[PDB]
Amino acid sequence: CPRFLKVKNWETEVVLTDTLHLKSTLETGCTEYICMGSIMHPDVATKDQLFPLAKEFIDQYYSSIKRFGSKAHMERLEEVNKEIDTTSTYQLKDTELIYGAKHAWRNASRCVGRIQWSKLQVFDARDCTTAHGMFNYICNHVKYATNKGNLRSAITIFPQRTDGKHDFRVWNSQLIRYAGYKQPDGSTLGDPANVQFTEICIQQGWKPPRGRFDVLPLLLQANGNDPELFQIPPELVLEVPIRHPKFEWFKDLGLKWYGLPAVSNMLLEIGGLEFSACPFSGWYMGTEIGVRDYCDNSRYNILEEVAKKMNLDMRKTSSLWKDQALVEINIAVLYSFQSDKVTIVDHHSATESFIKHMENEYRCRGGCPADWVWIVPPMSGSITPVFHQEMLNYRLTPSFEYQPDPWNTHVWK
Amino acid sequence: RFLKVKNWETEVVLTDTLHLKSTLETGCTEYICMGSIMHPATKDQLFPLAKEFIDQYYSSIKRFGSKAHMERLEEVNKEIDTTSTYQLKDTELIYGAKHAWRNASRCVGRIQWSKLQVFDARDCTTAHGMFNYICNHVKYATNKGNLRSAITIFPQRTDGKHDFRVWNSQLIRYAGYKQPDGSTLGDPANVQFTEICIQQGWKPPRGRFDVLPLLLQANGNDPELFQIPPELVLEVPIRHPKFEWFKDLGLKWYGLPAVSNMLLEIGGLEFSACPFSGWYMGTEIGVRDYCDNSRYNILEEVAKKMNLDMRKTSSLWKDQALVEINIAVLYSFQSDKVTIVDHHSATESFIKHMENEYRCRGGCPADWVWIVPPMSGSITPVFHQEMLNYRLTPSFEYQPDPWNTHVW
Ligand code: HEM
Ligand code: HEM
Ligand SMILES: Cc1cc(N)nc(CCc2cc(F)cc(CC[C@@H]3C[C@H](F)CN3C)c2)c1
Ligand SMILES: Cc1cc(N)nc(CCc2cc(F)cc(CC[C@@H]3C[C@H](F)CN3C)c2)c1
Ligand SMILES: C[C@H](O)[C@H](O)[C@H]1CNc2nc(N)[nH]c(=O)c2N1
Ligand SMILES: C[C@H](O)[C@H](O)[C@H]1CNc2nc(N)[nH]c(=O)c2N1
Ligand SMILES: [Zn+2]
Repeated sequence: CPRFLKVKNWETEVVLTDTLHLKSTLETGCTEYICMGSIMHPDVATKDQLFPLAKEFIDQYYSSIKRFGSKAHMERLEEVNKEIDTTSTYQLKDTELIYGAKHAWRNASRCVGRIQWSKLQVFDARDCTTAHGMFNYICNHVKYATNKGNLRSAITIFPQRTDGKHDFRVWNSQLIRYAGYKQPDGSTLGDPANVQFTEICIQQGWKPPRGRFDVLPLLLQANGNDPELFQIPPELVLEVPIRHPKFEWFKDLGLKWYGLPAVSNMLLEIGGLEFSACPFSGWYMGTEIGVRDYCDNSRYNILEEVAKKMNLDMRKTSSLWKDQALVEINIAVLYSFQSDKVTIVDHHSATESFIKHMENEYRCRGGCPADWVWIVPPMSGSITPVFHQEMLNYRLTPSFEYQPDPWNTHVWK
Repeated sequence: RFLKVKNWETEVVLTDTLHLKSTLETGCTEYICMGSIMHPATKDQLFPLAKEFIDQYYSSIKRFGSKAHMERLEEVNKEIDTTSTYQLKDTELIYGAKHAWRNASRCVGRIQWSKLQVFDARDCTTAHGMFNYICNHVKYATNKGNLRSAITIFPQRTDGKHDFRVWNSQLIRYAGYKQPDGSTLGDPANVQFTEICIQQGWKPPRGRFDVLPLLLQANGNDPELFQIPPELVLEVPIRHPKFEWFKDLGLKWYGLPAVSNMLLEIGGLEFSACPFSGWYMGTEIGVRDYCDNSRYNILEEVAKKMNLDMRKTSSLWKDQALVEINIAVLYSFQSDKVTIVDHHSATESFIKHMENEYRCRGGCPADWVWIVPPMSGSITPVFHQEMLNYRLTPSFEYQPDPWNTHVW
């Protein structure tokens, strides 16, 4: 690879220079002949594989604290090396854990919210042993991050992987999600994205309310044991009823959403260590709710019912009735969250912040990995400043990664 | 190896085998993806490129290995020997031009690819000749509003010193003027080209919708100015089906989108002047050609006349105004019987095209970054469509602006 890569902004003509890509680690999926940039997703590590991965991370940490090559740096290297030799693994210090988690976010090429990356509250849950203890940690996480509507980003980090047979997992994809119920007639009640997980919960003993907005229980696996169900205390689940500043009939749709987006199915890799349970949360960009959660056809799919109440012509697509209704839905979502003093960011503000963040990273870090396909919002893309911004995508470590769904791999006891 | 693409809305999986037939670079590597970067001969190089193209042409007409195929290969071989180049047959020229469109990974309009009218202008020698061919193209493609895809192919590059170039980026564009008080009258994308026309003797009317002259370079000579006869330039006044004040904005656009600055590569030959045209997707006018900050930038006025609260972005006043502008554009073209497609219909057609291509061809190279419309992305079917991007030839390529290379 060449040592400098240039990215241009075609709206502003600003040209930036990336050198950070020289530190990229794993693969993108692309090759010289094919680009897989729109592909969504393109038995543990041995002693020999772990040594270089740990040294690389330790070097990076000590370089970040301006202590590279110091006595403490060399001692930490040797202590890690000894520990890998005699135990086939090692343990991160709390400082390294915190640094690692913040940098996995800083490195998340698909995240538009990264201007916030250094303000992450990291909860160390590596002393957890049981699913009840996981539940306690997750409740405290949710209560802290929710903060009565003044949301704070947070991550809770459960014990790392050992042999792969003792994994901690949150079986939920997000901590807070609504159930979906497949009906005998083919229709779906609630959130259609969640039918499979909902059926699993019912098999594990969940008694479903069978409603439109039923918060799913947590399904929590500790130390490789079978997962266990826990109901989140409903007073910890902050929710926002959706109304519209102009359309009085919009409240009659009976819509609401929860305030806290919290991803719980990803894997945090730090120094070759694998944290298979690391729920993290921030706050919503409006379009995540208003465009996707409500208007995706395979989701709540309310565009038609909003358009009908707006009395648009729905017989020609060229009336753009869908686009009109989509904007009004996203107006209502932002207005409902702001009126209830629950933190939310519109896509204009978020993308402008991300451009400012990206420019600072280029100037201070030598680059900023970004996945344009994900960074550009799902509505009004070209009137946001990221649409015109060329981006380089590459994988830095520490990182968040996808992992298989645990019901596909779990060996039931 | 076979590759799969999933649509996450329908869960349809397609299997791509066609990418195995690509040879040019994408710009990405195993470690860096450049999927959102806009821009990432001799005898000895030519014959393999010619052989490959002849091979795929005689394979496309089910006469691979025929006597006609062998003789064509020998004919081309001898011709590169004695002249350092060769000439395409008419049938080959048409095949290569349709397939360059078919292979254009950034084009959502490719369902039409095999209905392309190909105008052979390889006998052209002067800018007056180019002007004639271009007027005939414009008149044919416009067709009184029933727009027809077309491409006009001028002589191929020879020694790089005698290139044919259309200096305009599009055949029909409005001028942009650097206003002394700071801003820009007309179209701000074309300010530089507008000044080169004035520098070449063009008398600007200095309006908001002044059609630029053609600036045409034949055989490497200095380019020459021509005015497209105005009866050939179909325009649409933009009005709105419900907002009666919208027509008072004074806006109009031309009906014919016609790219004139790209290079057509066929069998190793380079056609540096190959203007091609189709019809508009409405967002091309109404999102980009009006609302880009570096373009006409009329969102504020529309939102103003709509009495929208513009004090904070979270009112989404920009998004509301954007939709109404695009409603008006579609309404206007349709009301004037000028061919236009909305981004919902266009992306539907492209998904159908993709399925067609995977079944008959083994894949379809597609550039998600460019295929997804610049507004309402995820309520179109292409947003949820995984795509593989790879470079097949014949192809359209970018080239440098002539005013950076030409010696006067
Ligand atoms: C603080 C406010 C935040 C905002 C506004 C935000 C915004 C977003 C958005 C809009 C996406 C794309 C969502 C989608 O379409 O699925 C995303 C993805 C992502 N975010 Fe952030 N995020 C925030 C916080 C965080 C935090 C705290 C972390 C981790 C420490 C994080 C890590 C990620 C990752 C890994 C992805 C990729 C998700 C995937 O590939 O499925 N984000 N973010
Ligand atoms: C017939 C109706 C057509 C429609 C609706 C259409 C639509 C589009 C759109 C929306 C783009 C995005 C480009 C941009 O945003 O600037 C595009 C790109 C492109 N189109 Fe099509 N197109 C059509 C016809 C054609 C024809 C006839 C050709 C060639 C024979 C062609 C070749 C291309 C190429 C090469 C690009 C890539 C341009 C670039 O890389 O800058 N298109 N098309
Ligand atoms: C920490 C964080 C903050 C934030 N703001 N976002 C995320 C992204 C992950 C995510 C979490 C979530 F709780 C809901 C969605 C949106 C729902 C779905 C997911 C699918 F991609 C289509 N919809 C957009 C996406 C993470
Ligand atoms: C043959 C053809 C048909 C069609 N429908 N489209 C194209 C795409 C190229 C293009 C040509 C054109 F004559 C006007 C635009 C307006 C778009 C503008 C250009 C600028 F880069 C920012 N906008 C996106 C774009 C080609
Ligand atoms: C940075 C990015 O590559 C650039 O803005 C691209 C993005 N996608 C696009 N898509 C289309 N259809 N047209 C464009 O001009 C662009 N510009
Ligand atoms: C096929 C395509 O990769 C897929 O629809 C992606 C596109 N971009 C996205 N961008 C975001 N932010 N979130 C998504 O879920 C997706 N989905
Ligand atoms: Zn790529």
